[PDB]
Amino acid sequence: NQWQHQYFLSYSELVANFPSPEKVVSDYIKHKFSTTLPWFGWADPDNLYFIRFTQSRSNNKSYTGWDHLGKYAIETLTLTQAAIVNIGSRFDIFDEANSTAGIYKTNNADSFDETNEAKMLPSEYLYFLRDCDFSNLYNKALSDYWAENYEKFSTLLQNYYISSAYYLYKDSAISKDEYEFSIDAIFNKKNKILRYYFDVYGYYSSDMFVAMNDNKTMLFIPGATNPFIFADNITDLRDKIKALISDKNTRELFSKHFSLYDRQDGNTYLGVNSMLEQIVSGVVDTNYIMYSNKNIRERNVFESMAFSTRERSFNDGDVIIKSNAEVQRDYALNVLQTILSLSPIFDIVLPEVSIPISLGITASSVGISFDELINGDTYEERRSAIPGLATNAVLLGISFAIPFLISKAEENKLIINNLVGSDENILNKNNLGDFLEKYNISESDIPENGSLVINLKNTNVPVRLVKLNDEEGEIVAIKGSTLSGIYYEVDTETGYEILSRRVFRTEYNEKIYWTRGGGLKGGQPFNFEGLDIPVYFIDKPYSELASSVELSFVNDDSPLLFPEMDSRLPKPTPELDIKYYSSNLSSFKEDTVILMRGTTEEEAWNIANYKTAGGSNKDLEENFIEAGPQFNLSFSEYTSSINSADTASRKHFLVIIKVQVKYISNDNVLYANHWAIPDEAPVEVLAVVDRRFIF
Repeated sequence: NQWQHQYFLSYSELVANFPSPEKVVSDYIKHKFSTTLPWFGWADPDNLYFIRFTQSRSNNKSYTGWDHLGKYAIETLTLTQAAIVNIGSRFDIFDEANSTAGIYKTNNADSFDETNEAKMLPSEYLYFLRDCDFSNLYNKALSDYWAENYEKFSTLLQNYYISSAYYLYKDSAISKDEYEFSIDAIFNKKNKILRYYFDVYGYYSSDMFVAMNDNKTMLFIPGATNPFIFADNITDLRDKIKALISDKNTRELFSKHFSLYDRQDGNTYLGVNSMLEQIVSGVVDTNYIMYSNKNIRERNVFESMAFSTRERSFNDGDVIIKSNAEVQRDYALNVLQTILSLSPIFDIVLPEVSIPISLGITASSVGISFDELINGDTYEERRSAIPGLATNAVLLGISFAIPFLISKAEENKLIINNLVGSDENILNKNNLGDFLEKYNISESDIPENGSLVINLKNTNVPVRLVKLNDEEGEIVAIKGSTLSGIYYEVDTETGYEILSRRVFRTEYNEKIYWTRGGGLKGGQPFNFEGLDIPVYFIDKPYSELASSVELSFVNDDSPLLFPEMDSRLPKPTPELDIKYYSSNLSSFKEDTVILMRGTTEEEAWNIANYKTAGGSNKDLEENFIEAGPQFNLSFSEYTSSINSADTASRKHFLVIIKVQVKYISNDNVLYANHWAIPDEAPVEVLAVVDRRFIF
């Protein structure tokens, strides 16, 4: 079979290539020690230790003028760790820190003095840290990672759904009605099924979703023992949920499916965790579950689950870099919570292959847990060996967990790349004849301007045969992606999507066209030209542009909004002006503000066509209150940040809007330059840019 093996390989390649904050900060410090500050180039920030003491003693021979005893040492961190935990907070005056702290070439020493000192003043290091923005650094890392692996993640998620459903049906854990419901619920061709984001009091889950019809209701929740939970209707589901999160441990595990921001309470409105405690307590009606019921506009639910998980990684990362004081040990793992939840429930089997359960990643009813990796005594040896953990909990995930999981993932991927291959596609110059003879088909059976479906003998996996219009009628086998108009060639023996080799489906004048080279401009479904948008164009990356500066090659990013925003585009309303117009709302209730947002293809089309913030047809309401949360009212969130806009629009679409202030709501203090707006609210769609870069 081995289809399993290709799945695990991709899963491993995802975790292996994920940005570890420790590694990113280390490299950046070496970059600035190589260029901006060459006199420190000798310094390895992962084997030099910033140490803070209570006891101080004069020394005419040291670099600080002081020596210290280890017995009286309060904190012990690597230069990388120190930069991550905003060590500058520990000192009101920098030049004073040299009296109580120092940089040393070891962590274990009775006496910390000139013989183990390092020729760097804490003050120098702190003044260096002030000039650095590690949050922006990790953001650029996450943007590059997603640019490279977004489709890998989406496709893997789709195949995880399929495989878990099939395995459960074979074990007799779900009905065929339930299996049919689950599979049909992806694209919803017959529209016989309703799909909603899973929300709680207007706080939306990153990876969960709900699909229900008058017949049955299902909730998909990744990483649980049973990914899909069925119920006769919405209310039996609500009661099942309340019973499951009746456990404090299980309740926190379920909350791990929400952004760190949404999980914490706000100034005026509450957060997720507290709301769930009150639900089990009974204060909450229990109808507050699925309270917003935001409709899912995209065709494949995994496209939506992917972008939300993507935006959550960005935000969880922003928090983890900014605020890490007095936090839980699992904090930093949230970026990977969703990805690691894709461990296959089916067995795999291979030699010396580390499996999440052998790595402290156990399965539960509401997702995955790390308690064995964090507090389990199995790894307490490794954990105790690492410094800084005793006083900064977050490091458990940064300095121990993330690198451990990534290293074991690399081991796995190297093993499997030896064992298994990636490409077994149709060349047409050979194997085409043998293949068709296997499947009793012929060119006449493959319709021109059409597609032909097959089930593979090995796995019984669907496959699409087509003739290419650009490559001289060459025949290829492909499969649907999570993206509209995008198919991937497949391994003829297993049916696994080959993400490198892609094909584009286009419709025009009742004629279908397939292309390997690039999409055809003017696709009938999502054709924006016909709409009234004033500014619509395809963004061109640095390779198309003739600047030919350093890294001229890059084809995933554009200078559209950075450093200088494009002239063809409207400038965004500054954040302070928006906070003013909202606080003194009486005067500017009807005044307008310009916002940016990174959205999908279908979201931007629904916005420009229906002229609503969230792509909704429904009439808004009467009285136009827009004063906080309201039953069965859904919101989409925009931004004033050029940075966040560029980051969220890369490899996707940008949407700019004019909106009246009477609708925007900003509930949370930390999430700056961002605003929530009802979906049914009206807007003036000013611009739309395609940053898919498909030449």
